[PDB]
Amino acid sequence: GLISGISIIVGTIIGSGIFVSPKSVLSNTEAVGPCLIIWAACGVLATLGALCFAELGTMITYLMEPIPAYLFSWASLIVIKPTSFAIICLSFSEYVCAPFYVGCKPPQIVVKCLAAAAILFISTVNSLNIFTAAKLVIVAIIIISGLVLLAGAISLAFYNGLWAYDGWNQLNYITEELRNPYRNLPLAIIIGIPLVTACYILMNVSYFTVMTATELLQSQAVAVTFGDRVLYPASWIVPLFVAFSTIGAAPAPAIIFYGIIATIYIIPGDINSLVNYFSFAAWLFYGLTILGLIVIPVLMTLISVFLVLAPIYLYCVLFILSGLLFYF
Repeated sequence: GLISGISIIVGTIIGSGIFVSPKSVLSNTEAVGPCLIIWAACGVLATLGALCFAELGTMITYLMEPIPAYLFSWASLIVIKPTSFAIICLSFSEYVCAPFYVGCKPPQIVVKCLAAAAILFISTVNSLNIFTAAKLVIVAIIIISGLVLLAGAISLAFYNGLWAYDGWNQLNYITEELRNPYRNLPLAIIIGIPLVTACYILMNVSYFTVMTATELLQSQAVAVTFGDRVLYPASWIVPLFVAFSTIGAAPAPAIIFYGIIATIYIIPGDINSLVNYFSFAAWLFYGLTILGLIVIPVLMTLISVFLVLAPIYLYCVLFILSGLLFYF
């Protein structure tokens, strides 16, 4: 009942963004303490957002909001779904060819063609539970193995930190068929998302006790370097499981259109230039969704407008704010 809903919520939240985010979130904070503080802030922000969506999605059942709705429909077809589809494939590419280049980083040409090949493969397969189980093993191993050896620039940290919390806005869509949403859906979020937040904090401190702060910047795949410095004899299980589960997390005309325009997103943009490109448009419409409810919400709105006006990206406002307004 309740534990099943909690497990389902945890499963759709812990994605392939916990071992890709720290490298980009430490390059902006340049510290360890502020990094964990930003991670906890992102966790509590995702918790509040999911708790608000649990009360906004079960009362109006695009469905939450004319022109704004059209913009959301237009943005979710170019810069939201295809961009997030390319980030998952870029994360899989930078992790399956990382052990091959031990001493030095992999070439940019190799990771792009390998990511493009991964895009065309799953787009063809989809046009015709094992991933979740293997994904939780790495998160459990890194946390457990981390404890046996233990005892402007502020807006980009939120963008990279909130990418790990991907799926907090679609929780009420797959949780209204379990039990009564009276005191079960808001209860499974107020203790389910913070449980992932504490899980992410316990996973981030496992990196700082093995490798120092300066080694995290020059490491594209932070999990493959943690797998050889702790589990030296068995070091191939980390880059294999996180890659076998990443490819799983990633309608014939809809899949083809989502795989064609996603290939042109990895050519001029790296894995870091796309997280701040997707989280910009995503949180822009998230703030409009919270603002639509008002017209927790007093804080969700004041923190969402700051996450958008602080970086102001130039190649994004002419696609979501100019592309459809000429069509409408």
